[PDB]
Amino acid sequence: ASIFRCRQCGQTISRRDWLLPMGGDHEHVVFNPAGMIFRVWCFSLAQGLRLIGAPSGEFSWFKGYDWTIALCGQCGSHLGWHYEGGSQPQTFFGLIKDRLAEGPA
Ligand SMILES: Nc1ccc(C(=O)N[C@H]2CCC(=O)NC2=O)c(Cl)c1
Ligand SMILES: [Zn+2]
Repeated sequence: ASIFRCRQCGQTISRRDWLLPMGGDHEHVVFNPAGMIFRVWCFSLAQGLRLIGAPSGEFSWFKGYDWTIALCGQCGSHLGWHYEGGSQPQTFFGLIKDRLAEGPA
């Protein structure tokens, strides 16, 4: 149970080793303005994504950070967001836990 893949297509996305405790915990339960609730896991690093659009600070769950939508680069499924423009760390990923599949190397 080391590697996280895209649940839809199996694209390699991230590792458990790259979990990042932002503000005390790697898991944050959040809701967007459309009322959708997400369990978001924070990662220092990710791969196999495609970041779409320019960064936006509107409705950012993480103070000091602007967000870009992160799609699965393979199948185009929305996996979360990339965060940038902040400090300690400058950038990180917030990925939707239930859209990932955990398994071995
Ligand atoms: N009409 C919509 C529908 C959904 C959204 C959304 O998911 N927004 C996220 C972006 C990442 C974040 O940190 N906070 C959010 O709220 C937005 Cl901004 C407008
Ligand atoms: Zn995928």
